[PDB]
Formats: sequence, C-alpha cells, structure tokens
Amino acid sequence: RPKVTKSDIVDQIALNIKNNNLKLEKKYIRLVIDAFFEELKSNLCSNNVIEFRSFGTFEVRKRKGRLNARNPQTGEYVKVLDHHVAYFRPGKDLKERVWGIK
Amino acid sequence: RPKVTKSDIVDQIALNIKNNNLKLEKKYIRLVIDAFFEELKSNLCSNNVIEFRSFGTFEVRKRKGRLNARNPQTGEYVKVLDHHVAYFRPGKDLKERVWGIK
DNA sequence: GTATTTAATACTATATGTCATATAGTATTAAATAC
DNA sequence: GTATTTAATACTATATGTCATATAGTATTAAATAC
Repeated sequence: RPKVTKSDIVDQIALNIKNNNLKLEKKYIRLVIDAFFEELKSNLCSNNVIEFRSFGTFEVRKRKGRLNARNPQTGEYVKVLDHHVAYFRPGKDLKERVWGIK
Repeated sequence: RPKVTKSDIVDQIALNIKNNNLKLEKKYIRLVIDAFFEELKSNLCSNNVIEFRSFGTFEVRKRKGRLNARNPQTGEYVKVLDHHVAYFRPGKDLKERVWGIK
C-alpha cells in the first residue's frame, strides 16, 4: 500500500534502463517524464485521444451536470454544470495483470 | 476524436525538449517512455499508488462482482467475480484544463 | 546531494443516479521488427 | 526513415446497480528551486 512519487519512478526507470546495459542520466529521465506529462495534458485539452498499446488510453469524456449534487459537509443541494473529464481506460496487459490481485 | 500514438507523443516530447534549448535523441525518449510504462505497470501490480502531483494518480481499486451481469449481445445473465482495476484519478491542473472544453 | 518554500492532496461528512460494465467476432491500426 | 507482420482496439448490442461525486479547511507532502 505504498505511495510512489515521480521521483521514485524516475529512479526505477534509471534502474530498469541500466538492467539492459544502457546508461541514461537521471537528469534526462526526469526531463522526458516532465515533457511527457506536459505533452499529454495539452493533448488532452485539444480533446485528442492518446493510445499506448498494452497499457491504456487517455481521452476526454463528457459528464452530465446535476442539481441533486450535495455538499458532503452540510447536505446543501449544489449545482454542477455539464463538463468534461480526463479518463484513463486500461489496456489488456494492464487490465489482466491487475485483475487477480491480493 | 483524433488519435495520438506513443510515437507521436515521443515526437512531441522531442520538440518540447528542444524548444527549451536541450537535445535528446528520440532514441532515449522512446526508451524512457517504455521503461516508464513498464515501471508503472509493475508498480500497479504491487498495488502501490503512483502520484504525479497535479496531473493525476494511479492506483488499484476493488470492484464488486455480479450475477446481474449481462452479455450485451444476447442478454444472457453472466457472472463476474470481485476483482481489481487500474484507476487514473485526475490532478488539479489536468482536471481544470479539461473541465470547460468545446 | 540538502534546505527552503509553495501549493497540491488526503481527509471527511452521505444522498444521488450518471456512466462503465458485461460479450465476441471483424476490421483497424499501433508499433515492434529488420531493413 | 519505410515495409511487413502481429496482435491490441474500436465497434456493437442494453439492463444493472456499484461507486465516484458534490464541499472546504487542516495537516501533509510532492517537488521545483537554488544552493
């Protein structure tokens, strides 16, 4: 049940990369990862669909607003407008490797 | 509706990276990205929580099975066991840049 | 690498009903590969 | 870079009810920064 950070991942990618007799400076790894997220965000804003086979797909989905909305704290009915949301849709490999988990 | 691929993203990261007077071979970019996904998957399998401050969080969630399940095609009642699923939970920046979208 | 500073998340209450789910076979198309 | 080959996705039917949602203020903590 641990909490992994962009930093840990960057370190792991460092390992993973060297395990295959390759050498890349954590510097460049951190760099790619940042550009990666930046690029993914803008891509999402443009309402594009990014697909990474064997992992998952990112896309924007529409979501109907409500009036029934509730303020968890007070119960006061709140209004929510029809908006859009970032959605990750799991790929075969990922979906199957996670299905039966302890 | 457009469709972006791991390849296009890799190219965009190439651009993004050079726009900031830096030079990294598409080779190494493709590399990081692959190790990135690899590492994220195993991290998910270990039922860890990966957090990328203001972008989103990945985590495994439990999902109750059913009997009511249906075969979209035939209507035949199907059974589904309690399992786990990969879930992406949008971060502030992402959730806000996507909210009001045409 | 470490110390400092800023701001994103976890946390929480608990009604409500939208939206992802289930299937499998065909046509695409991502993308790994060797060139 | 391009052509070839393999296998992951899009696509689709449409009942069902789980599960994410709304809020905001406090304590954490990711992580960008300059050293």
